[PDB]
Amino acid sequence: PQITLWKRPLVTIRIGGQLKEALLDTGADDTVLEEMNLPGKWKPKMIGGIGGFIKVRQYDQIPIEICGHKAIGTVLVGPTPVNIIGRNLLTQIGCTLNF
Amino acid sequence: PQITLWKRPLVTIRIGGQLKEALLDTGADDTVLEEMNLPGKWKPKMIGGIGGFIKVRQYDQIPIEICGHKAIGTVLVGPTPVNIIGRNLLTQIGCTLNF
Ligand SMILES: CC(=O)N[C@@H](C)C(=O)N[C@@H](Cc1ccccc1)[C@H](O)CN(Cc1cccs1)S(=O)(=O)c1cc(F)c(F)cc1F
Repeated sequence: PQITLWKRPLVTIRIGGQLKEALLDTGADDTVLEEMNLPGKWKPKMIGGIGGFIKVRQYDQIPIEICGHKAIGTVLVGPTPVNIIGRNLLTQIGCTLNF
Repeated sequence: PQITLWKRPLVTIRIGGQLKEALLDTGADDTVLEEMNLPGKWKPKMIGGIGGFIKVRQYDQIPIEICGHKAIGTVLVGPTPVNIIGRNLLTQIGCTLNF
């Protein structure tokens, strides 16, 4: 689709079999989801935002369907204020900015 | 133009007399600029994201040019690590997400 920006670009995603709402976030390097359970191995990591740094759990090679488009990649889980889909997966689904 | 997301979507902006690089950020409701001593009235605000909150100064009806496209709106000035062009200005320059 073409998505305008008068409203937050929120979409439904499917991950670990569960539906969630997430924000398409071109200003995020990485995909960060609010606290949740995901299967398999993870590694501790840190990421920075506007307010400083947080600790996250890094899950690699995770399938997520974003607005009907398949991606498989890194998902960080931690204290983000909202679920965000970052550039690592936005690239996978062929998302660009246009004006 | 079309901007892919392999790298951060940094573009040149102009505000006041200054040229800066700024992120075209669909995850940002509002535009946040690195500390600069702009003229005119402002009001204090707190804005939050990953890591917590920072204190900013809200300036209204500030002209800004983004990739040669004229815009005018609210800018939040404070100790952000990156200049962020948020949806309040992205809509004005006709920016969409496409996939
Ligand atoms: C390094 C990185 O990619 N960090 C991501 C997770 C990130 O926090 N991205 C921010 C933009 C940013 C990038 C690098 C450094 C600092 C910030 C989001 O795209 C926009 N953010 C919003 C977020 C949504 C989900 C997590 S942070 S916000 O916190 O920066 C933000 C909050 C406001 F209240 C505001 F008015 C404007 C904003 F841009």
